[PDB]
Amino acid sequence: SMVSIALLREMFEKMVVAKNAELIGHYYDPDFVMYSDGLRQEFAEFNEGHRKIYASAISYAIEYDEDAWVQAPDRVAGRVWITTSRPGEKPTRIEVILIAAYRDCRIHRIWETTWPS
Amino acid sequence: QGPGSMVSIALLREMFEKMVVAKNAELIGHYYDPDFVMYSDGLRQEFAEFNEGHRKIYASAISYAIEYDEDAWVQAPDRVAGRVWITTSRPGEKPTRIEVILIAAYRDCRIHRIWETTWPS
Ligand code: NA
Repeated sequence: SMVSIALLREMFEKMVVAKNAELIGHYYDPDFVMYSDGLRQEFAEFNEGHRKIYASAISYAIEYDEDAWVQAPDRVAGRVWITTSRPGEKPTRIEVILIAAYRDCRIHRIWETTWPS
Repeated sequence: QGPGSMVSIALLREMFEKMVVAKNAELIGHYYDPDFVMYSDGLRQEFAEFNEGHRKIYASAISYAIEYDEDAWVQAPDRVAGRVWITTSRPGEKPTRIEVILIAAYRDCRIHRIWETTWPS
């Protein structure tokens, strides 16, 4: 496989599912910018926002549409379902189509849209 | 690998320009395979419905404009991902701008699958 897809999947497992905010600076470049559903967020705000939510009672599960992966040098696109659970609530499933571009094996840009928003 | 396997960005752009912006329904079967399926914001649509629906809308007063995020492309053999904005206008209505992130898988230079999500929905 290509390096980018493997790193993206590792980030989703070890950072997101594990809610490990100490790995944000491991997987994401200091100049990272996220574009998501009309919002633009640079590294510092992405980092602080994820530190706060990972400290909450939420939990995450992640799965992928294997048929949708696109992989190229320093780039990957995929179709991801993120299922979020909170104590006392029904889980909610969000579909994300995302493009990730890497610099020196860290995520430098993500562009994503989600359904529902 | 055939020549078309490495030019999916160019093929997708040509489809947006000559099929969508030009509203040319005769090119639907040229750019899309008969077993094409679209997934868009949770809806699945097959070729027959995609074709008939676009034949009807292209005969209407709608117009389309396309903007590309030229920094967001991913290109691999028989595959492309990108980020575009589609703005649609109708007489007497404010234009509507939709961001689309899409993945297209090709087979023999025709689109076989699209998976996309949009903002707003
Ligand atoms: Na074009």
